[PDB]
Amino acid sequence: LNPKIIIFEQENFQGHSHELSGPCPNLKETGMEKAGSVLVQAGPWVGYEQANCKGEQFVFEKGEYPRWDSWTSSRRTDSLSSLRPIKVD
Amino acid sequence: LNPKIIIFEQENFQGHSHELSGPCPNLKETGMEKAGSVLVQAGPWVGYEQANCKGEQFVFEKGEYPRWDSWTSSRRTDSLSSLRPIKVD
Repeated sequence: LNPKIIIFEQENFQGHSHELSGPCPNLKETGMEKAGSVLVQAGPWVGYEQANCKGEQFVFEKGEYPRWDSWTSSRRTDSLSSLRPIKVD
Repeated sequence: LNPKIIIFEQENFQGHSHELSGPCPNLKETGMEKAGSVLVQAGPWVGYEQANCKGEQFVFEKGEYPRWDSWTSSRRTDSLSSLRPIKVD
């Protein structure tokens, strides 16, 4: 329907924000320096460690993710370089 | 509404199968020795490397995943220990 996702550069939803409503192969194009926290208004979305949907995957469901360890439990990285709405059904 | 996913003991949908329609914290409880391939009838789902939905995530959407390199575009590991439907809306 209307997928809406917002990335804040610092944890706890602080700093500059970047909104998406569709796929983004390279988050750097939004000016995002780094992913600090995520707000999902409408999802679900799948984020990727690297650009163009590569590397570790992370699921973003409607709700809040105030810190990197809120969206990953693999303990690998807080890197988030690409995002896309997840195909429903 | 009605999630449905099937895990095959081997790739190309060969060998024993194990059907799920809801969260499963430990795939070995279905008798699955290994996740050779995956078939998603109604998704999306998210699989985890470790039990109890912990560790690296892998998104499975409606469609077919014939081999261990169809969901984890990296030969990091083949282990799949838990799965759950992804929350919609």
